[PDB]
Amino acid sequence: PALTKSQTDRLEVLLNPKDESGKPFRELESELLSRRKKDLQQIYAEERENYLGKLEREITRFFVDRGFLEIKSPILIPLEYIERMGIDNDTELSKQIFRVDKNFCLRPMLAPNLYNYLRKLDRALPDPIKIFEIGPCYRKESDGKEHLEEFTMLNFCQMGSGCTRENLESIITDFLNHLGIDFKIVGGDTLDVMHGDLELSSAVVGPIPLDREWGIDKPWIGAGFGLERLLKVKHDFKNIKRAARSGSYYNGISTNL
Amino acid sequence: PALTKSQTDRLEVLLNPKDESGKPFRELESELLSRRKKDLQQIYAEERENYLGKLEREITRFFVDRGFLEIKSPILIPLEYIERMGIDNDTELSKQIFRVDKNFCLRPMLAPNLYNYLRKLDRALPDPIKIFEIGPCYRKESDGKEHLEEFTMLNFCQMGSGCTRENLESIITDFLNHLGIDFKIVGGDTLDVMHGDLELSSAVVGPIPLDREWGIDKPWIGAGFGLERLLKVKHDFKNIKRAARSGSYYNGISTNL
Ligand SMILES: Nc1ncnc2c1ncn2[C@@H]1O[C@H](COP(=O)(O)OP(=O)(O)NP(=O)(O)O)[C@@H](O)[C@H]1O
Ligand SMILES: Nc1ncnc2c1ncn2[C@@H]1O[C@H](COP(=O)(O)OP(=O)(O)NP(=O)(O)O)[C@@H](O)[C@H]1O
Ligand SMILES: CC(C)(C)OC(=O)NCCCC[C@H](N)C(=O)O
Ligand SMILES: CC(C)(C)OC(=O)NCCCC[C@H](N)C(=O)O
Ligand SMILES: [Mg+2]
Ligand SMILES: [Mg+2]
Ligand SMILES: [Mg+2]
Ligand SMILES: [Mg+2]
Repeated sequence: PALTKSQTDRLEVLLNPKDESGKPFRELESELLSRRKKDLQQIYAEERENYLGKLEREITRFFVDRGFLEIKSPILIPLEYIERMGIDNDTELSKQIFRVDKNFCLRPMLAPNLYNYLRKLDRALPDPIKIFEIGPCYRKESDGKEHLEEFTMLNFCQMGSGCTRENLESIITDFLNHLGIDFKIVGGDTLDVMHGDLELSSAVVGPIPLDREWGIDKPWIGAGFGLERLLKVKHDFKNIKRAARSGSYYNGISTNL
Repeated sequence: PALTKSQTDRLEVLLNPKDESGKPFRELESELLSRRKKDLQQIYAEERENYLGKLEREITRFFVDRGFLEIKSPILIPLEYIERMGIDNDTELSKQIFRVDKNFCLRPMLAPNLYNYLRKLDRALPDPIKIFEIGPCYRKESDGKEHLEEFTMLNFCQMGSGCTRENLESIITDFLNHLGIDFKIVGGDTLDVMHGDLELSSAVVGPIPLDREWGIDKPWIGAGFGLERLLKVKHDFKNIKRAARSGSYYNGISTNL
């Protein structure tokens, strides 16, 4: 008669935001099953593009058109970069690092590599230097509703001329308005782009003391966004896992049919 | 008078395939330096796209237009997948795995995830099932002229109808001809796509015994290509490192100016 918690969980997996009690579990499940196969079949026939990939390409076109240089840096970076990022056994991050071998780890952020690119490009390109990168990042997490251990990050930044908070907020605003994501900006000067109680991004207006360790000596602005969180808001997924790289979902549809 | 080996190495770093002795090192280096800044400045003004990223997008459009489903699976996979891929302490791969924690490792290939997608999608999509994925892979290597420890792989495959060697070679041929890469196909049936003595890809025509461990029971074809190797051939880089994710090069130009 009444659906068990476990049965409800299974139904929620097959449930899509677009869908609209009483009937038995087997009926409800068969209904949802035929629907997802249908959605999957539609993707396969018409678009065939992966949400995460499609988003990355959409973000790339956005910044490339706005004068930012597309960067693809190593995902596997030296542990030494962590220490130099000011990540000591005093911050939360220190306990979220996935170590590899004895000298490396999985980048928990894009900052270090972008820092290097800013210093190096400054010697070859005209002010201001504008770069961005979209790629995998890794952190050990306790949560699983707004956090993934393997997520995708977007970090763009400008160094030199025009690096003001107003300009930064202008970029943030044009970006999210372009993607159709509702947000509110709240807040070296630091800002947080929020959607409800979900943190979409953290932005900072430099210069900041840490800049010196990386050979940076000019003002700059920048923000980092989690692609899965943007996907979560846009497609209204209730759980961040439906947007993550995985073998359990495809464009938010359960592959366990 | 004569350039030292070390000076030659430095010049080669700044050297591009398009360029055309006697003069002193400082002169030669200053000449090359102004040239690279120029190239970099041109990229920044006109295109702004990263080679590796641009290639991925070009590969994606290719297969998407040809009916293949774009997949983005986890880069950090379970070690159990390695064992199930038939990778024992009998093969070379067993010694090339980058372990993470006690139960995970960095995917040294895309096979396991794609295997799962084939089994699952088979229950929802019409035959044949066509999928592909482009993403980072990791292997410990002794070489550094044709091997990277962090490289990018493309693996496409079709399961069900039309899975013949002829069709496989046809896909391979249209693909490389599209990218403008010279090659020769040589060779469960297995093929190697070569460029000189450089292995561009390994393709296999199933079914193969390993299929059973993953719940696969239909014929299939597929090939895996290294994106950095394709870039190496296309842009004529002498060293694979100029195409790799890095902080030392950008679209093959040295960032150490
Ligand atoms: N574990 C994660 N899973 C998914 N996205 C993440 C994760 N960690 C960070 N992000 C995204 O990356 C953005 C910038 O990173 P960062 O500012 O370090 O996040 P945080 O401050 O760790 N956020 P949070 O853990 O939710 O309090 C965050 O605002 C998120 O959009
Ligand atoms: N270490 C690497 N660096 C760059 N590309 C690689 C690397 N390993 C494999 N690839 C690419 O991935 C393709 C398919 O993988 P695989 O067939 O396992 O390579 P392999 O057989 O290990 N090739 P090789 O190591 O040169 O003899 C190879 O043909 C290369 O194009
Ligand atoms: C200075 C630092 C590391 C905080 O930020 C950068 O160097 N670059 C981009 C910053 C993006 C905001 C925030 N640092 C993030 O992790 O997303
Ligand atoms: C069966 C197996 C694992 C060898 O291949 C696949 O399951 N899928 C794609 C194969 C691509 C060729 C080769 N396996 C490679 O690693 O590129
Ligand atoms: Mg956190
Ligand atoms: Mg934050
Ligand atoms: Mg090998
Ligand atoms: Mg091979």
